[PDB]
Amino acid sequence: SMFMHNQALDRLMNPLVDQYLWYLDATSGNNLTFRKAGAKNFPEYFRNWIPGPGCRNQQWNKVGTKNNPQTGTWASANKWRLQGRLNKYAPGQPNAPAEGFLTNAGDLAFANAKATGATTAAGTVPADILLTSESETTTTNMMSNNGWGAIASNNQNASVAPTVQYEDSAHVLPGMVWQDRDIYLQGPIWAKIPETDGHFHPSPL
Amino acid sequence: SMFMHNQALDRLMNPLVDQYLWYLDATSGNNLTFRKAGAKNFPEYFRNWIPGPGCRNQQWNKVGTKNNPQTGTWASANKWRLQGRLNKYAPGQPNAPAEGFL
Amino acid sequence: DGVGQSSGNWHCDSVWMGDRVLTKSTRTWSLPTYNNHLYKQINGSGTGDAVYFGYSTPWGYFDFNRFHCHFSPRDWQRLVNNHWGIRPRRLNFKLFNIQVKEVTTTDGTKTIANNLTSTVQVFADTEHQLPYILGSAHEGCMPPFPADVFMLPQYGYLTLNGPGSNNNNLSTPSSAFYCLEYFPSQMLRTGNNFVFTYEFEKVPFHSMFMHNQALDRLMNPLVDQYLWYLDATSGNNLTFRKAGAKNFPEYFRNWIPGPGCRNQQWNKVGTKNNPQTGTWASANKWRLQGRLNKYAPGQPNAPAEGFLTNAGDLAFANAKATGATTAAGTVPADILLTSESETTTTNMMSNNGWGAIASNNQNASVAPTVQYEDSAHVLPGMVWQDRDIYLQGPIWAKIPETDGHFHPSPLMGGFGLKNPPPQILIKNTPVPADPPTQFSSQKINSFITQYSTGQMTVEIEWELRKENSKRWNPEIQYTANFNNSANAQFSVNNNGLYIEDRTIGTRYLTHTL
Amino acid sequence: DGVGQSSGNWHCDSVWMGDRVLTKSTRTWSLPTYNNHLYKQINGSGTGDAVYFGYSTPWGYFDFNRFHCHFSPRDWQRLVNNHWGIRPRRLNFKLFNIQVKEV
Amino acid sequence: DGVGQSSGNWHCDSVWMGDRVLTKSTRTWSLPTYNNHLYKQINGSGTGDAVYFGYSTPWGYFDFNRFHCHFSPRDWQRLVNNHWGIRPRRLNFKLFNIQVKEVTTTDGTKTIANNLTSTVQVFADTEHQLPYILGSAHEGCMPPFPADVFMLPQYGYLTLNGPGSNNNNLSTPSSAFYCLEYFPSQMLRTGNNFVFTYEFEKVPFH
Repeated sequence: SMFMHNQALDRLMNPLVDQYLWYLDATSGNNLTFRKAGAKNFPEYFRNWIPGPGCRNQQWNKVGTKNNPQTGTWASANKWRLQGRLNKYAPGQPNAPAEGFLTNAGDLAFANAKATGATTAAGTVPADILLTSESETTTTNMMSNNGWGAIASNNQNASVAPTVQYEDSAHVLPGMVWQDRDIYLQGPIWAKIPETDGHFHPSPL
Repeated sequence: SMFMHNQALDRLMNPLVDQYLWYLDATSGNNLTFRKAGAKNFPEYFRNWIPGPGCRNQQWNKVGTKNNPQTGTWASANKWRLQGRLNKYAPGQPNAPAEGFL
Repeated sequence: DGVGQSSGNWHCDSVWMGDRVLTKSTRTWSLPTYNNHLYKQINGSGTGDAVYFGYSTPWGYFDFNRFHCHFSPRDWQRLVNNHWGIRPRRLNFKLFNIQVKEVTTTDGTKTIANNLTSTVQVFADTEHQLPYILGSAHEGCMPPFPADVFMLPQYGYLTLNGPGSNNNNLSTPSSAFYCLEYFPSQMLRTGNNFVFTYEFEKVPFHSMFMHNQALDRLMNPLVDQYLWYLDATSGNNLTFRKAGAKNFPEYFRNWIPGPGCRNQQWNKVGTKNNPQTGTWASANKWRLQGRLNKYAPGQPNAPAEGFLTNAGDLAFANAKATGATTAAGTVPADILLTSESETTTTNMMSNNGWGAIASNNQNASVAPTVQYEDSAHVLPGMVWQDRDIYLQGPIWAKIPETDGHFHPSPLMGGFGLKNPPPQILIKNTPVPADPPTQFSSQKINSFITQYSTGQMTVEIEWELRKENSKRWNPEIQYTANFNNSANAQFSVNNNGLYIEDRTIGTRYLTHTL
Repeated sequence: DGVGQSSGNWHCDSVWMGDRVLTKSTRTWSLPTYNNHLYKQINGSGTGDAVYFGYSTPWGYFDFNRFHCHFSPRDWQRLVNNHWGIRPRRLNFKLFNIQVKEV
Repeated sequence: DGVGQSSGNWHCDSVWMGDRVLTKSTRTWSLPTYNNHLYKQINGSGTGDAVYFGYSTPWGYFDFNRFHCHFSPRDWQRLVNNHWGIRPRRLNFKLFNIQVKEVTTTDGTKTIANNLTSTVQVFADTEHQLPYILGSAHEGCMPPFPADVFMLPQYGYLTLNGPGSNNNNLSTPSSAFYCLEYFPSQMLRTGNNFVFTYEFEKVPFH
């Protein structure tokens, strides 16, 4: 798909008419109060689809003065392990970072012919390094700068308050949509799907 | 599908005959003790299939006197966020609540 | 035809022709009369995790499901060393040489006679309208060894229960009651015989190969990648490193290891383990309708070397083990363990979590941290192996009809089927005793005690995948043990008891990843 | 034919096709010998509202008359909720697998 | 066919025609149930010249091998005085008039009845895939004299043994176990009968 989306998921609707669906807004007063979804309050609407999977990833500001001075990023990277040995998890699902931030091997990066050797350094992202950005996908895919959402922490009664906890990672659920990572001019065209008894959405990361 | 199921997952089996599969029930006594799955103990059986996905959701009793007096339920809702802004997660996967709750 | 002439012949053999293999097997079975020709509901007591409501039935059923019914240990060796895959195609079922016998007890002695005019009645359920109890790995299958004679198991099912006051065993308005005489069965005297055929729908081959490479190890070691990453933040400036020069963890990869979850690991040495009088408290569990169930077996996640799990992988036993339990300082000699360690190249191991993840946002004054993920689930671009099929394991299972299912393969291993082989159900037709002369409208209480016996056969056409591999050096293959033993392996002992010495998986030959 | 081969098979089911429904049922029956193979007259005593004269017979008779012989409680539910009327048309009767035993 | 009619007739004779002679013989045999329908391994004890490892089988076998099964002492005299050589050519084998009987013991007495629906199952091994115990000059052949009734011998074989510590009777990884039900035999009630034919390859005259 060469196209960037024209709408966000949460923004798919007709703004001019309210939904016919009802929810419980307010418990106060020893009685239940049902509110009707509509009148330009978007977070409350019912929706058929939910944003794609992902996980958090440590974010490194492009300005060098604001970053924390680590002599290596291996300790802080997202990792997966196989046969008792740990491997950097790169690149993840196409989860865009915050504006003005980047990640450790979260997205592809290239270099000029001017860069020879194993390293380059500059006060900001070097002029030889060619960054890529998935920010075109933020309309569907999850961003990397925070978790996927909240969830109910505990059961309630009259004497205990309801609480919620935050989900840092997500996985595939029914009725969920996402974009695959983009192909660049300098990127690889294909890959071989390893022959295995199962694979899910077999597109190269 | 217009039908309601006739059986639970965990309840799919023949109750009259025990399985031929063995598991480790008891470690005590400095030796390993393997038990044979069967004799009407259902939780122990091996099964081919497992129940569907979901997540917890805050439950509100239909009786109004037992509920906690919140002037809004937005703070306690299940939410997913997109482009830095949070959205109620509704409706979730078809996960039934407790009887007498919503 | 008639009483004098036989209705069939004995076929047990195997025929290897090209890419097809055709197995035939026959056994001799014995069918009693269950429940005195009655249907009975069965139910538990009180509240708890095990509570049930169901019906026991005066019927019995043939189960050939398990593998080694269809294969001898030589045919299995011959199969798993030479081939990369197998799937079923057709099957053919027959009953013949039915004979029904009646029992009479005078004083304390039994005298068995032979009733020529009695019948048995049998049917197969093609449309799967009854509850399907196969694929649940029960007992009562064809024995491994052709000279054993076995007794058919009783048929029964159980259904929805409901929340009574102190009792969850109370039936629910939707609890179903199936009468098996409301099926159009077939009644068979001694002369006539029963047959039907079946055809499997297309399924993928089961992979008989172990992988030749790990995921993280797929690459050319001699040339570095062209991709760049941020190695070092120090010095108030960003430093990009180029992936390569024999540092593997840093490489970019297209694929990631499969899903799973941690599972408590129990050392095979008994002295090192913690003395728990039961493992139920420590097991991985999933819960349904408010009651908890052990989660077994999980996804094929191998444990550490020298460790095992609680119902994480399949386990079997000899014919020497009778009763519900065995114990030894180490894993008992009767217990037959299975191991998924062949899958560690893709699937996740059970001894630790799936990986780490970013804990927090950073700034100059706060250090970056990470947290560990104990469980994982399905993500795009992720690969795994399914659990292996053994010689003693189940062949198939029925995919429950539902609005959705993901990668529908049985967690015990097998071939998931939308339309599995039909259940086969059989009963002794009730013959009443002498009625009274004065009419009475009540049911007939007393019958003539009798049982039946005969022979069966199962002929399955298997499809299998040729092996073309150009690897120079030789491969691991299944071979008999090299010690001189008191009893030859997979053979009878002095007392005449057949013994499987160990389980055999199908994965020996390798394949590139 | 012969002693060795069966004379019939078990049919119990129901078939709903259009505006016809076709029910099949089978049972197993047991017949004694009544009256020691004799006919006997039977009669009451005295005068009253119940007084009778008749004959008891060394015979026995199949009676399928009642409804639920022919319908299961699900087939009945399925019948009475969906339809405004029913009438019979044809019937077919069979006996098979006779076997006689002496005491 | 059926229980009422016989499946064969009695043929015992000899026919001398030119340079061919054709012998027919029939006997009446009795087959028990060996090993309670079980396979059992059998083995010796200790070290010595006689040590063995094998299997006893719940089967039985017809052996006609020996000569005088096929020749009467007059036919033999008539043969050896008039001729310079003999070799076999073809053979024809048949079983018929099978009848199976069941035994019941009440107190200490036996009562033998006749089970019409029971079967026996028989096969011939054409490809010689089982261990071949004939030609070893055992007992259990057809008797010399046609009016004798004999009992069929039990089938069994023995296989490689191996050097355990004090025991050479210990099985070896290559010791073979043959299950005879893994052969496609033929099941016979009382009415039906069994037959096959065979043809010798050319051998020199004796």
